[PDB]
Amino acid sequence: TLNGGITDMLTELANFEKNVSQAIHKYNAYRKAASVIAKYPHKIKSGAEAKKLPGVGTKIAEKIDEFLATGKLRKLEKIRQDDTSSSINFLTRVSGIGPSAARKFVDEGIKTLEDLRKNEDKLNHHQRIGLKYFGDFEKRIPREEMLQMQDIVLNEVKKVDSEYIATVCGSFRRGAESSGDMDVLLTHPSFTSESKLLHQVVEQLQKVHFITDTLSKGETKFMGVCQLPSEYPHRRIDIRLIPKDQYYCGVLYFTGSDIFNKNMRAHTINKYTIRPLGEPLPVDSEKDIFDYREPKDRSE
DNA sequence: CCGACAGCGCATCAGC
DNA sequence: GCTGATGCGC
DNA sequence: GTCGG
Ligand SMILES: Nc1ncnc2c1ncn2[C@H]1C[C@H](O)[C@@H](COP(=O)(O)OP(=O)(O)OP(=O)(O)O)O1
Ligand SMILES: [Mg+2]
Ligand code: NA
Ligand code: NA
Repeated sequence: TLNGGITDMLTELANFEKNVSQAIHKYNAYRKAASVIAKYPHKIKSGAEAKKLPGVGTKIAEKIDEFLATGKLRKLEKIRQDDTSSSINFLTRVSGIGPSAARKFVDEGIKTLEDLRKNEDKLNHHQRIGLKYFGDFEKRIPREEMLQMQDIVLNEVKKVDSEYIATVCGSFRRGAESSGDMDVLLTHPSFTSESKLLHQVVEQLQKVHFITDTLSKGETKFMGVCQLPSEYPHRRIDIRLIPKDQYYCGVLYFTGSDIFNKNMRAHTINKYTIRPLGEPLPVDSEKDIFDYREPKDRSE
């Protein structure tokens, strides 16, 4: 776009730090810089101009100058042609394979999806599912499909027990036209702070063949795979069982957005409770914590 | 100069 | 067998 | 990598 070349450069640098160098803080640093630049409504003419923005320091300013003068970045060019770094970076696209597993695989010659297929015994359950739905997991989910997925979830949950309260949060609740996955928050009157509710819900969704695979499952959090009945790509779905008195704080947090949660927290609010500067305050709705904006306007 | 940068649920490893 | 650390995703 | 004590 205006600075798409710069933001793509920073994003690519971010991924290298995360996946190859294992520098999570430098990763977030590049992303923060890429984020502020993407929102900047001017054609950047120099690194000095960008350095005025928060999150952009000397090193990135120098990289921008090189980019604006050459149209590329020498360091990135070398990284792209490097077999080891590129293979490590690519393997991290598989769900369940992080920087550690990726580096470990590449060390022993395993560099591609094909290599992963003929090495199945070297992969855990999560990684196998990640390999199986590699393409599907990188697909976006249209809102129309999300609506259909929501129809099934709310219907089956209410069938298990009409006392349940389920809310699909994330970008979908914010009214987005597409979503990366489905985040479902679940609660029940019999479950308050420190009081098999999640299991029965998961089982029912597996019974109607909505949930197809399981990445992780515990007493409060489920991570798995689902698919609409036909063809349809397999989708990532998370289900969290949350106490009733911590439910709406969770709804607020998991609704987002990222910038909104950060802004609302600064102006203590965490995913669980809200406390004065102290003991958790009684919250029975999203409006309550606001009193101490509709999801469609929660971008920042 | 130098520490913070989100924190936690679950799976699986490291070690006793 | 167990506890704690680590990896991972979010 | 950037920010700020
Ligand atoms: N780093 C974070 N800080 C605060 N809240 C976060 C963070 N990461 C995720 N969340 C919360 C806000 C999001 O709405 C909620 C769901 O995470 P996400 O699924 O990443 O939101 P999204 O659903 O808007 O992304 P997408 O549309 O790509 O799935 O989790
Ligand atoms: Mg989401
Ligand atoms: Na700056
Ligand atoms: Na991964």
